[PDB]
Amino acid sequence: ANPCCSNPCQNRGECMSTGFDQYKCDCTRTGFYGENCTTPEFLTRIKLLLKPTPNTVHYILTHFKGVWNIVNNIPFLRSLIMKYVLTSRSYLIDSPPTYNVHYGYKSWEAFSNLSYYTRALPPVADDCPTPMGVKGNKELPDSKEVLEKVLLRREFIPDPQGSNMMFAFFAQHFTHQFFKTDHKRGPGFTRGLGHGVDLNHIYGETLDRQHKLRLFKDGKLKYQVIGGEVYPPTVKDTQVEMIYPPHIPENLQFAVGQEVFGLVPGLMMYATIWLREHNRVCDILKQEHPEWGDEQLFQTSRLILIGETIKIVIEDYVQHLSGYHFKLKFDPELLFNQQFQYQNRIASEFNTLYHWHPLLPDTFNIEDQEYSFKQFLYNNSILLEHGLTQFVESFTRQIAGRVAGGRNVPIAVQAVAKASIDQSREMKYQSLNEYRKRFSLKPYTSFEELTGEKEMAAELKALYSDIDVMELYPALLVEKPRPDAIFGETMVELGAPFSLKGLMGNPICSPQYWKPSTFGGEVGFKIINTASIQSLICNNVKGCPFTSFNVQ
Amino acid sequence: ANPCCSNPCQNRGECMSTGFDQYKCDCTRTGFYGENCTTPEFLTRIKLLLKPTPNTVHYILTHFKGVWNIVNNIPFLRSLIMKYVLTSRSYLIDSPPTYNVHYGYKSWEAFSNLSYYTRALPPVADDCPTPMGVKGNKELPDSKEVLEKVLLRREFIPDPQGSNMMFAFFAQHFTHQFFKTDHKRGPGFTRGLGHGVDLNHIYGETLDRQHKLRLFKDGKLKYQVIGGEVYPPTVKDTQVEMIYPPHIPENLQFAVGQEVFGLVPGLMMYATIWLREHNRVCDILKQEHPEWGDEQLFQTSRLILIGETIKIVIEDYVQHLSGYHFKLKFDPELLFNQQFQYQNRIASEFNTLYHWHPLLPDTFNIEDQEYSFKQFLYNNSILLEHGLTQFVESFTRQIAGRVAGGRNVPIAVQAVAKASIDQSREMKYQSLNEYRKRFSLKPYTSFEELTGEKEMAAELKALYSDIDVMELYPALLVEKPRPDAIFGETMVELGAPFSLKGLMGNPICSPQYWKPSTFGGEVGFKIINTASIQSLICNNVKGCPFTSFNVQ
Ligand code: HEM
Ligand code: HEM
Ligand SMILES: *[C@@H]1O[C@H](CO)[C@@H](O[C@@H]2O[C@H](CO)[C@@H](O)[C@H](O)[C@H]2NC(C)=O)[C@H](O)[C@H]1NC(C)=O
Ligand SMILES: *[C@@H]1O[C@H](CO)[C@@H](O[C@@H]2O[C@H](CO)[C@@H](O)[C@H](O)[C@H]2NC(C)=O)[C@H](O)[C@H]1NC(C)=O
Ligand SMILES: Cc1cnc(NC(=O)C2=C(O)c3ccccc3S(=O)(=O)N2C)s1
Ligand SMILES: Cc1cnc(NC(=O)C2=C(O)c3ccccc3S(=O)(=O)N2C)s1
Ligand SMILES: CCCCCCCCO[C@@H]1O[C@H](CO)[C@@H](O)[C@H](O)[C@H]1O
Ligand SMILES: *[C@@H]1O[C@H](CO)[C@@H](O)[C@H](O)[C@H]1NC(C)=O
Ligand SMILES: *[C@@H]1O[C@H](CO)[C@@H](O)[C@H](O)[C@H]1NC(C)=O
Ligand SMILES: *[C@@H]1O[C@H](CO)[C@@H](O)[C@H](O)[C@H]1NC(C)=O
Ligand SMILES: *[C@@H]1O[C@H](CO)[C@@H](O)[C@H](O)[C@H]1NC(C)=O
Repeated sequence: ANPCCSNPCQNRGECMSTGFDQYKCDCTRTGFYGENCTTPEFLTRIKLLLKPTPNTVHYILTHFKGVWNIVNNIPFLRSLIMKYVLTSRSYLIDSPPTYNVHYGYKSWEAFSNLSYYTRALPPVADDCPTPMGVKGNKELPDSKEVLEKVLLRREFIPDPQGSNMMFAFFAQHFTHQFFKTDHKRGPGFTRGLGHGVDLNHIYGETLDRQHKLRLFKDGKLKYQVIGGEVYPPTVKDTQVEMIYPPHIPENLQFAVGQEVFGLVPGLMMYATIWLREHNRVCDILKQEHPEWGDEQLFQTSRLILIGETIKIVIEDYVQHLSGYHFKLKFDPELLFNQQFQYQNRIASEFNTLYHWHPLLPDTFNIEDQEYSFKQFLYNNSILLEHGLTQFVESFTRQIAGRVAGGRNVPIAVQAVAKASIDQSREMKYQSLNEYRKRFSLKPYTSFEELTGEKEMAAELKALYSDIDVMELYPALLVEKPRPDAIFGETMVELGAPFSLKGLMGNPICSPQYWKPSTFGGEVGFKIINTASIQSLICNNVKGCPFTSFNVQ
Repeated sequence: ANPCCSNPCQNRGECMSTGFDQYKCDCTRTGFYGENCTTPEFLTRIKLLLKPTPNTVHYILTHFKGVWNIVNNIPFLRSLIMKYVLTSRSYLIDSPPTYNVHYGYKSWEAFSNLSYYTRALPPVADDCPTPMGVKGNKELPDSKEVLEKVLLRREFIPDPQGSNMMFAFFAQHFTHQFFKTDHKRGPGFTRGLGHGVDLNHIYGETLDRQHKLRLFKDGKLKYQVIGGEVYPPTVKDTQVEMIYPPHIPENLQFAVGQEVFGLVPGLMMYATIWLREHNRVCDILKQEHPEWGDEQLFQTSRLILIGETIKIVIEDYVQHLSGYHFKLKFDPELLFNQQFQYQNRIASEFNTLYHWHPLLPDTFNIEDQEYSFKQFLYNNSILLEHGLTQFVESFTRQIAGRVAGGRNVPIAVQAVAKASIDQSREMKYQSLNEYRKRFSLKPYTSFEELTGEKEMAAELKALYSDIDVMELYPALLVEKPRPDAIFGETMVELGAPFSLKGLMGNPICSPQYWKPSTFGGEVGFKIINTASIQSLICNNVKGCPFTSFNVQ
């Protein structure tokens, strides 16, 4: 019924109904005009001939390594390239945010209600003839059928970029501070009201939780010493709610910021490392400021760890997955003379694309042992048995799975991969091609072009009929990877701008925050600016074991 | 004890303790260096020798009528000048925000907790020897004494600028959407989580309250007809909580967005006008979009009214209190190529300086009647008796009281003016001169330079002894006003930046919002852009009576 169901507005034009069977396209500031904002202005014609494709740019960043090695060693040259890539990755995100699962038009409710994930593309209206709007059939192909045919893992396909379990678990741990779906409400709702990197997965979402986690001495978090090693406190000791199955003994119910971090020992490992990191910084700050109270030590350390997190995420985590020869740089100063909004809102699509479950192995290898999922899940005994050092050493050695390329979702979490598909439909996601146009990519003209092969393509062809009906979530997982890369084109081009706004949009990056006195002075500022995944592990894990996000 | 108690760091440098009896100034990006950030850098002396004083600028804006009349009728020039005021007023407010009542240093608690008012200056530390830091006596002079001797009104002092009661009530009605102190928590806490122009004073702070106030047909608000006139609904009809003395009959308990608006017929006047305006826009929108449902009609109307509000606030309200001959202009497009943060946090000091109770007359004059405060307060019968048209005609004629210049606070609200003193101290506000310095104003060298006279001046001298202990709030009401103006220098120079952030920081002013489709097309857009206090009253008040913020 709705005349905007076909999404006729192109180039980010906005559709608005003007009657029961007529629409209008607001082409304001798009660089295009006409009934569907398709005919381009003069200056835009120039842009479209001067800008290279993402793949073109990806090739350059992944080749000419000898050249990039020269760039990386000339500070001013490195800063200027980083400056460019920063601002080029910026025009794509609505900030302040716009739509959400309940609002396909901008509303104050959509802007003001922090309980919703935001939305890169508005939902397909409820009164549309087909799930993707007008194209395709009345009902979408069976999620089970999609899942079993092109997503499930036959045999393990290792990531060619060599991502390890330190990478996979860091990904899960890091992202789960802002991907926290409130299932009571629905899939388009979040419990992470910070909408970014606030480290609530360490400190708790609410004040009441943070206080129960706090020692209230020297600014530290409560902790216990098992054997001679520092571990999170228990639920029994702190009364902070954690999600554990009932058969788990009270002495193994470790209590941390995020309620769900008992699920995986790989999560608990990072929670443990970061807990030690917080208290280590507390000692450093106390030594610098013997006049400080508990509250200021706690607050300042938190700001520093927020800083370390952003640093490590950009210069180690994203550095690895990007595969770029260019050496990325965390430096808020690069934005101080640029137009940029120091705020962020977590997009539902960011959450959806970040379901990187194929990363997981069939078994978890920690020294001698090979644990299955059922042995691993909710088992913190394993962390105690092997200790932090063995965990880091083992995780650094174990290869993770490829995400794109299709058929790599471990069977153990098949219900999750299915849920991602159904909840995407439930939230009325537009099609894959709709999202590609929205992030300035050319739409796939066939299923074979998407996969880069033939068997999965034909398998999808018979399910979806039309390529413009292909769904976003299954696509990125089945998408033809870049050469020897973990991710395909759509994954990177969607995830990058979302991620940037997450890290860079943090208030500590704003000019009035990014100064030494914010962070207790020069030594605290130095902690943020010299942080790395290796230093994080080296300062808090006994023996200073080597680590990286890739297999050596 | 705290070595930063004396506020040693100048030019917006940040003080930090480096021990028990030592400190350090963070001069980052201040344009100054040295121990106390006082010796200017080279480029800084230029700026200092090239910028005029606020008084110099105010002079030029309030004189040369003839020249401004030419500028006003050259859209190019007018727009160019507006852009320049817009930016010259936007380097003063910390955005994202920083300090609050509980945090004299930056912390994640102060940033993320939306229940606090933010603070333009950090609070004086608790362990400081004196309320102002180190200057003055152990205890501040009796607030009752300061109240009586320099604040309370002897006889009514009219505003030379000719501000009327339409202005006074508009100031009270408008600002009370973002000045909503949660007295359960303390004076440093707000109930206005939107922290700006969200029109919650019409639609309610929460969803539950909003839905109770809605008619759920044609996007409209609930209302009743008394006589032949449209009034807000009642408490029995909507079940929304209102504040009313127990003797108020049920049929007079009017339910509006702000729970306190039933205490003043003046407030109830604007609540009624704005309620009518919303429903009016619903009629227009439904006509344009017969295919739209109740929800979209309501949300779009709300966005349009927010826009109308900002438009009227800038070009009528602020236009009048400014006294500028230059025609101010509401145009978000003027910021699009500038650096500007589309966000806002309501400062405690903005709240304090906006206590304009001297505006209130001794009696409220509606036609033949002259009501006292007792007769006026919580008396909605007065509104029903006379009607809206007469309210408008009368309040347009009645002069408001001068705010600066001392001794003009009506006795009926002496407890209010005193509370502003007590609560300022309770919130550990820094001194007047500190705030002047903070906002690039030269410190007053004597109590007589502050007041411009001698009797109040000496009166304050015997109370505060040193002018560097003069408190912010009483100073604003006792300050030497600009020539025949309602306000003094300090009032305007603190008020402007805060007010700007509040208005222009609204999300509807962001590039992605400021377009026709956001407001239902060119027609809804046109309602914002042609809005005025006169058209607001003309469209919604029977007989379309003349109105302005100035006595004719
Ligand atoms: C042993 C390892 C893992 C297990 C058992 C697991 C299992 C699950 C389950 C059951 C859910 C749905 C829970 C719910 O919605 O309440 C989920 C969601 C999710 N998973 Fe995993 N997962 C694992 C590893 C990972 C990894 C390595 C990533 C890397 C990015 C990841 C990304 C996500 C994301 C982004 C969500 C959505 C979370 C939300 O919105 O609340 N997971 N996972
Ligand atoms: C008949 C007229 C008025 C009366 C009886 C009145 C009375 C009061 C009272 C009793 C309070 C304290 C409320 C509380 O502590 O809970 C207050 C606060 C305040 N007043 Fe007024 N006032 C009037 C007019 C005005 C006007 C014309 C302005 C112009 C700006 C104004 C500005 C304010 C502000 C900004 C607050 C702080 C509000 C908050 O934080 O909740 N008032 N007034
Ligand atoms: C915003 O800050 C306020 C002030 O601390 C927080 O309020 C307190 O909450 C704790 C329990 O969590 C109570 O014990 C205190 O009495 C509260 N303070 C009061 C009543 O002034 C509030 O929790 C913060 N808001 C959020 C959302 O964290
Ligand atoms: C954000 O929007 C959600 C969705 O409407 C609101 O949740 C509804 O709130 C009402 C109360 O007014 C409840 O009756 C419903 O059960 C809620 N629905 C869902 C799906 O949760 C929520 O109240 C809004 N948040 C704010 C702060 O206004
Ligand atoms: C699946 C993902 C693909 N890409 C990701 N993120 C980036 O590509 C990305 C960042 O996250 C980012 C962070 C800080 C500054 C700049 C960048 S980036 O240029 O957007 N880029 C590498 S996540
Ligand atoms: C007591 C007050 C004194 N001044 C006030 N506000 C202004 O002076 C002011 C605005 O509020 C504002 C609004 C929108 C755009 C620009 C301006 S302003 O230049 O900061 N100015 C007149 S409030
Ligand atoms: C209007 C109510 C006046 C408050 C009563 C206390 C007055 C004490 O104050 C005195 O009042 C006189 C009156 O103008 C002034 O001449 C004095 O300077 C002042 O000190
Ligand atoms: C605009 O889109 C409609 C609907 O998809 C299509 O039928 C029409 O041909 C397009 N018109 C123009 C001028 O591009
Ligand atoms: C949990 O892990 C421990 C590791 O010591 C293992 O012995 C045990 O079998 C596991 N429990 C389950 C239920 O798999
Ligand atoms: C800096 O300020 C302190 C505190 O007011 C003062 O004692 C000191 O003399 C100042 N130092 C300089 C170099 O101005
Ligand atoms: C209420 O207002 C009426 C006029 O409508 C007035 O006569 C009466 O005195 C007022 N009530 C009080 C308690 O002052």
